Amino acid sequence: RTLIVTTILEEPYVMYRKSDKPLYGNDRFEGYCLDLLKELSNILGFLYDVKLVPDGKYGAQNDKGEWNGMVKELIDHRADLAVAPLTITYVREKVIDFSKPFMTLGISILYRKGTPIDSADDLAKQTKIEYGAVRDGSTMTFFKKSKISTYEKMWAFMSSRQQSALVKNSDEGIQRVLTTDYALLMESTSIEYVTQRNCNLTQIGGLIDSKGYGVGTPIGSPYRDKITIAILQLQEEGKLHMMKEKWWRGN
Amino acid sequence: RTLIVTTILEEPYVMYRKSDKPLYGNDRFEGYCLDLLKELSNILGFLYDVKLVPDGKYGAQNDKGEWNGMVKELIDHRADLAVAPLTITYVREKVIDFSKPFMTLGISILYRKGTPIDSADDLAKQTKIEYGAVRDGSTMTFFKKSKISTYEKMWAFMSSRQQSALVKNSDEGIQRVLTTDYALLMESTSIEYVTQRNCNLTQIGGLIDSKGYGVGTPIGSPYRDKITIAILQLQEEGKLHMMKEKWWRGN
Ligand SMILES: Cc1cn(C[C@H](N)C(=O)O)c(=O)n(Cc2ccsc2C(=O)O)c1=O
Ligand SMILES: Cc1cn(C[C@H](N)C(=O)O)c(=O)n(Cc2ccsc2C(=O)O)c1=O
Ligand SMILES: [Br-]
Repeated sequence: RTLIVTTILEEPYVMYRKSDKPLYGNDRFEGYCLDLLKELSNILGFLYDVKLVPDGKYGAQNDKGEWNGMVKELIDHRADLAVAPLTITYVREKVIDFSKPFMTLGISILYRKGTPIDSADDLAKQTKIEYGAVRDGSTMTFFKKSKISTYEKMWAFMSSRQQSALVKNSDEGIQRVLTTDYALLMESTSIEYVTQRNCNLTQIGGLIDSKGYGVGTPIGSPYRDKITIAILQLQEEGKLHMMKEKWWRGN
Repeated sequence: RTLIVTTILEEPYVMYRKSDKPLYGNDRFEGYCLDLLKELSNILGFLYDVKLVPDGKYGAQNDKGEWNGMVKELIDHRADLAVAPLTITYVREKVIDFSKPFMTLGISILYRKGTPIDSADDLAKQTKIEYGAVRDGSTMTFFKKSKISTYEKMWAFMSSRQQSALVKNSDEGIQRVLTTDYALLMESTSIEYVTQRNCNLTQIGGLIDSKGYGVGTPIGSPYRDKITIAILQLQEEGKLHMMKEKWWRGN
């Protein structure tokens, strides 16, 4: 069985290689997730074929309980594995299985260096410095659903200054940080990626929530536990660390 | 079925309550893991009986491939679950199953506030400041097995200054930090716990490795996936955050 692997274009996890060389199949891609998949394929001994998810989505549910994205590919048995920056969540675990996480992360703060600011509590109580998140993204939703008083304050501040504090995407938010007095709340993984490439920018404080990216499989898949095993081996042998450094390290 | 839960005395996860009131069974204990277990017991609907592991050990293997600690309790079917600060590792996954992690952590640096020191790379290249770990503990072993050049340098420095840099236990190491020019490499969870209670001490840099604590079960247990589900619900609903703050927050 050649395993069909669903994934999604997302830098630096999955990208088309910058080459016009005759590269076919899996060879057309590169990135953290491609390196992970090679390691998994060597530990477990499976052949695989990478297929980008046709609708370009991660996976969310509608009211009929209909799914889309990589999640739907697994539900329909069109893919055997999903290897992507795909968050392990309660709702998704209802319909697919996940390996244990190959990467842990959480919401954090992107801001300029040299400022007395040290946490979200420092941002919350003031207003001279604007702070927000990408509109309708995982980070905005966390704040909106939060019942922790300090994040409740941060939300009301975002949603009131709605038109200005909530950016359209990460690019815009990053632009806003460099060009004005603004702090972007985003996934720690993304922040590390930007800070490595922008010496004017830095991460503020620690992690605001916690979640992991895991390899998705259909419910009952005999590969899920094997992939957890392989992930633990890679972590313990320092290979996940080097794979992250390979793709994250900047100039 | 009343589930038998193995666990281990370890502050602030599991402690005897400071009371001479007539408390029996599970009521004799308190701590993060007791609160987690109550939440799990309410989400899943199970009765349980907490039993401290008789040999007081987490779980390690000997040459005959014989295990001890909470791991051995699960292997022998004397316990249905292990709920403790028990790290999910490749070797243990060979003999027991684990839920996904309820807490993520990694090795980090405990040091005084106000010093220009910002990471392990800052410690590695110098020698005016001693730095080490608890002798024969998980953190020492990581450095000893490491193939990352910068941690290879940190190890040779520890193992040469062996008699002085490698402390006997966390208490001693913490004492060494407060009373001399020394930095202790220890689990981030433990560091946060100390820093909350010692305003003279602080965490340096980020996480050096990554691992999680999970609930252990025998291989094949029908409770493992249910516990992962409950854990994700608790995380997403901010309950793991509040349980951690309850036990970690200092004066
Ligand atoms: C790499 C990556 C994947 N994903 C998809 C997400 N992990 C998922 O599984 O649906 C994501 O939401 N963000 C964060 C994000 C993207 C647009 S807004 C936003 C946020 O953090 O709010 C990412 O950075
Ligand atoms: C709470 C806790 C559990 N454990 C046990 C460990 N999680 C295990 O699963 O065996 C541990 O090794 N440390 C760290 C530790 C203890 C003595 S030395 C040391 C270290 O970090 O080297 C802890 O702080
Ligand atoms: Br799992």
